[PDB]
Amino acid sequence: HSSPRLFMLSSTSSDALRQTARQLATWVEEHQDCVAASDLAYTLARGRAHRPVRTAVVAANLPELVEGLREVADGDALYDAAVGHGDRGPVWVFSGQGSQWAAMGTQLLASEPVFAATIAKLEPVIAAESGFSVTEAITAQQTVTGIDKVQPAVFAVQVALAATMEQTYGVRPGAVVGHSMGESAAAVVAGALSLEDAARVICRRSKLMTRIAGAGAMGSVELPAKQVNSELMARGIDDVVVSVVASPQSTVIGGTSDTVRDLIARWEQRDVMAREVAVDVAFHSPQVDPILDDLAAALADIAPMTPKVPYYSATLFDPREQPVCDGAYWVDNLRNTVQFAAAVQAAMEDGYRVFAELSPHPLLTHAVEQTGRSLDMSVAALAGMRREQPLPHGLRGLLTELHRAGAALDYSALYPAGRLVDAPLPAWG
Repeated sequence: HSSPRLFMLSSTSSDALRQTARQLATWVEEHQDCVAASDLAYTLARGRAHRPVRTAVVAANLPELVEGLREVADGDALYDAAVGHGDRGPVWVFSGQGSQWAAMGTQLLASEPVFAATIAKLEPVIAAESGFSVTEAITAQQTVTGIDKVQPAVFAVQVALAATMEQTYGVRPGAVVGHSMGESAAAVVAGALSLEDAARVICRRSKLMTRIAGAGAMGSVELPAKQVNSELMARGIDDVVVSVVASPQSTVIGGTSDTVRDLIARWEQRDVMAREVAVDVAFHSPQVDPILDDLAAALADIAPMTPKVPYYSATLFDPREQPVCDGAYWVDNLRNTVQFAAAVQAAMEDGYRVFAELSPHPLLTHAVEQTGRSLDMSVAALAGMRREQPLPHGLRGLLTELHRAGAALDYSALYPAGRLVDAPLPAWG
């Protein structure tokens, strides 16, 4: 009962939120000997209709909360308004490779039991399929390397993050969007594949890709894909193609190593933001053609299911179409262009405004923001975790940011029981 709690506080403006903080601090200070911290936290979260401008104060005791509330009330912070209306859940974004960092899973294995349980389920599957310990990989002092180790390790973090958010924090996703290998975690979370079949997909596909390691390169350019394709055709280039369409202004090309690096050098000379992407294989190009028949054969036993959650496909030519996640889908997922911008745009057109990337480090937050900006919409693109970020209280911070942003969530998961206290009710203004 003397453990730190999250006290939610909301209003219609930053000034009104400070007035509510001051009014609450005066009340808590006067009634601290009568009110239990658990009851007041329960009342603020489940007994109040959350207003547009939100915040939360963390405190282990009522005098600590009066300090935090008075700190808010005295300050001059600008509290951003929620972009969601609490009607739709968050859209989980599952990015590709490149998010991995050394001992990325250590703090979450200790602080989040559902993260540890999910990693325990995957441990024997990844061991049987890829021949390594995923727990050793995500807790080692050196970052996981080798496509056959990276993909199962990043997928394992992605799925353990989503299970923790739903099981511990009562956050059911409104929709899922995957990018490249991110689609295996998107399929588990959407109910299209079982945890095990999705692990099999990511294990098998990464083992086959080791055969073509070193063949080709990739590059990111801040130009729309129609423009990039026009330039490739104009220059007579057939060895480099558009591999990813990330945003209405961003494109990833892939193909032979020299031509990709030549194009990046040329774009930078025209003051166009261009960067080589660190890759062993040039995916979503003809470089992956040799291993596609073997992949189809490896995934012939994978059992797809009808998605239970809206699944915005970056593989299909219509993201609103619901995937049949069979072996053919995973072959197309590796070979076809990642139509990530089209998938994000479809979700935004359908009303989703809160996006959270469940990955070891954010790779597609800027892409999501760029699509929102193009549609003239106010969206939130959150990061589930960041490289070397302390997580002493697990994912409680991400829950707070989802709440502040206006994502629909089950408040009875974080505040399961308590008493409605006669705490002040600020006027409607």
